[PDB]
Amino acid sequence: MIPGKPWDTPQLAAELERWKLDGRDVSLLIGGPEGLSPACKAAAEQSWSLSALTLPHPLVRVLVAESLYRAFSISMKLQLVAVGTKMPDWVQTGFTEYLRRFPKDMPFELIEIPAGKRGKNADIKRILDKEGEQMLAAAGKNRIVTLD
Amino acid sequence: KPWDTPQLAAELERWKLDGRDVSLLIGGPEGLSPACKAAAEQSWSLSALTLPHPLVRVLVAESLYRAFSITSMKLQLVAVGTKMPDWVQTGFTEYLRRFPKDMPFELIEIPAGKKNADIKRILDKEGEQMLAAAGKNRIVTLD
Repeated sequence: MIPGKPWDTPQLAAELERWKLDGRDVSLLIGGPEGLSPACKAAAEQSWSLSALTLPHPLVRVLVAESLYRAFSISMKLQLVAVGTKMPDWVQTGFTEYLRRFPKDMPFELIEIPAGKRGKNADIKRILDKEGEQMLAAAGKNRIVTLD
Repeated sequence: KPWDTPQLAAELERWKLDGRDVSLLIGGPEGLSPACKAAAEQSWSLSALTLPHPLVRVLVAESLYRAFSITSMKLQLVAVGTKMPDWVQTGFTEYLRRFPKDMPFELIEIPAGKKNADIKRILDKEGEQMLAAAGKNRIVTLD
């Protein structure tokens, strides 16, 4: 039972090197939502913990938008105002089309705010302040609800 | 305060009653600015949001591809093919079921089990197919 995140590049890249040199073939098993069968877990040479694989921040606004779509699915308008951290292409293309498929009578809109540069010794506090200025501008006089 | 379906469902009807339009604000990874937090009439926590299970095998495949990229052993990713969310790119399900052979590892998708009466659980049947695929390989599990 390996602690932490053994799939993370500093650990996995070194472990793959060892697996290649060992020469034996490797199977990495992932079950469904109910998990792996006891026989699979008993056969394992290494056991990694699924719970440590957390939700990437760019998907937060995706899950929230879906939550609101579902809630509207079962005059006031709602805006999701979110910082647009870059998500993977295999999500972004699908998410743009997902939003386009919403019914026209759904009073929901996603507004994405440009994410500030987070590079070499960037001042996070001022980056956050500038994102917040743009978020509050988009919200105008609406009721403000924060999710964090 | 926790973001979830029952609390969101109740709050949405409440929001209509005072009539004002509503903006839900999500910051960057480091959080919201002080001015955003000060302006909030209501605050929700996203702590209990988790990665959708079908994306687990996708993120693991990404990790494997990237680790191979910076380094006669064959590695197989043997994963139950849980249905993709509605917002993943069209054709991605098919891509994961027909993973390209020029990738540095193989992706074997176990069909997500589902009428017939028996005493085998769905995960018992999946587990039989997984151990068949794995054979005499070294086994790593993620669960």
